[PDB]
Amino acid sequence: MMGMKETVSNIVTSQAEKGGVKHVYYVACGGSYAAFYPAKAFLEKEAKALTVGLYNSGEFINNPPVALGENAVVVVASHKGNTPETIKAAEIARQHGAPVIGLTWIMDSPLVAHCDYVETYTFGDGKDIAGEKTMKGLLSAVELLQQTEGYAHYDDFQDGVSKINRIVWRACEQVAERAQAFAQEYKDDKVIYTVASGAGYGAAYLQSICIFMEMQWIHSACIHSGEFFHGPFENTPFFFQFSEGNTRAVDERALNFLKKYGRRIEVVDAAALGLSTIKTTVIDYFNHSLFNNVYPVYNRALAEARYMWKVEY
Amino acid sequence: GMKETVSNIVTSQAEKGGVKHVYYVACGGSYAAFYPAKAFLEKEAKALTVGLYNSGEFINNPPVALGENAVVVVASHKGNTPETIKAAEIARQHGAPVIGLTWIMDSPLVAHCDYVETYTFGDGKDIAGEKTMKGLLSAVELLQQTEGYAHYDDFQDGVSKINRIVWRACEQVAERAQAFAQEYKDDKVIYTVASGAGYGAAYLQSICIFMEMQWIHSACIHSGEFFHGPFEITDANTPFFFQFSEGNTRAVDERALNFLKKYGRRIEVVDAAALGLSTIKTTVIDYFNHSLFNNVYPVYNRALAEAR
Repeated sequence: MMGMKETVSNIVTSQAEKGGVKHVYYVACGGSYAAFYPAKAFLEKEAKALTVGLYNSGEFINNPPVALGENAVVVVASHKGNTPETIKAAEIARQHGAPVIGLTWIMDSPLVAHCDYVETYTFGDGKDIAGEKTMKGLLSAVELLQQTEGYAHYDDFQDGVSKINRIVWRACEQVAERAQAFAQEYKDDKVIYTVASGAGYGAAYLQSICIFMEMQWIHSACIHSGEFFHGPFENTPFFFQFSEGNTRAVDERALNFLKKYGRRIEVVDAAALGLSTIKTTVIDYFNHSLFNNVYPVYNRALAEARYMWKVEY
Repeated sequence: GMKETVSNIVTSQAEKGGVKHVYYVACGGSYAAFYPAKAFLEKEAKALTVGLYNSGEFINNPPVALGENAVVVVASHKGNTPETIKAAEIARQHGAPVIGLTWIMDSPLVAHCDYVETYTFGDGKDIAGEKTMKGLLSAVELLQQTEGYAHYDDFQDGVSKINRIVWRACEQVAERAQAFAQEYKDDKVIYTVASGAGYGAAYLQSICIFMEMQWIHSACIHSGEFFHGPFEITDANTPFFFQFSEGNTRAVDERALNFLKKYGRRIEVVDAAALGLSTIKTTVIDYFNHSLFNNVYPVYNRALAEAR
């Protein structure tokens, strides 16, 4: 909704006399780091005069970019608003004169004292996807772009935000039966690989981790689809995220390659889960929200079918 | 010279609005070889953008900034990788000058680029001129010849020292690598740990342990991401190959190393500080971790293949 739009115009206004916004930095740890992958992929694809950088909090605070200053905006995210590195990150940005936006569920958290602006997001079961953390990240990018250089697909993006909640809740319904089978076939497999490309790749990275948290044997690789174009194919099975949008052809090629070597593949296809009502101008950017919110159906069924590391959302 | 190549590009593009975007595009080994170039531009540049792309992702979803104000650096060892050739074609179609990096000067790749730079390869190679260092030199020249780079001479000092550093280092670790090869011949997986500009070296060493061991392709673990659990500490008792870097991310590495010791894990520590990297000035030392680690691992990996 209207929070991000207003935050960003505040920033645009405030920095206009100092040469404007030229750099965006997404800084987080844990699951928040993966969840900003769509925003980076957006600005890399769509911007001509905005740099984007995606940083682990620890990297950021020990090795801040030279361009960190009054022409930069820093978006940080911490679920509980208590992540020391992320807090320092916000601190270091303010010391350099960069406006900071914080994403948190907790408005009273220590993080809030170190951000010029705070945006919150929906969370938990039956959340409205349109306002989820990943979507606020992306909306920061789309507004920063819209309000500095213009974004030709702004309306199509809002259309997409208006459709994604219903798409996602219907899709969780649609995969319940299949989720059952899935957990039958895979409950004994010790390791599983995930495969993805494009703006949704972060969601497959997180799925890799949910798996390791379940198996507790070896942290799986998350493999980029583009590694399955050519032989040689260098019995672990594959959880395949089949994207909609401009990297669908990369994924299709990879799936065909995996089929040819007779591998075991669980395919989750955005095209078959209702994502295709979102226009092709912007659909790239909604794979994450889809996959990230459908993989729980599969994970719960995997857990029902047979070291406690508390993850950072 | 990468210097003359970049000079020629800055010349040709000045009328078109100049160079504002750098794209590194490759697959596999080549992709991770460009990680330091990415880290360098992200750290040091104020005007230039930098993007590191898998070839198949680049040709299927090219950025709208691909254009007359972009320079594309592709790399293909043999110069035949179709996706990498396609990437060069797509860039040329958009008016982006292309620099090709290849070992084979006639290869097909050369025909699809505006400029071709080669690098040293194989046993007995000069590290100053290897693939990663040519990647980095493209970035240092692109920065220096558009915006100015404050530490250009310190970097060139660095380049003049790195070869001797690596050769000495590889002789220095030879004994310990023998030992190590005993203790580790019976583990189908070992993890790698790293951070900062030389993280690509750890990614490549993960591929090389998958190459040698072949059981499971295991995570390359960004040092930062242990205190944001889960942490890869389970019954499997997977050992750790630890890259202890010098420069701005040494502190992140040290904190990761301490963590693993608290879980009494089995850790082979390769420390840049004990391998002589510190003659390079601290202003540029971050960018030479990769060339050190990428070239010391073979000593260990060769002695693993030995005791097997």
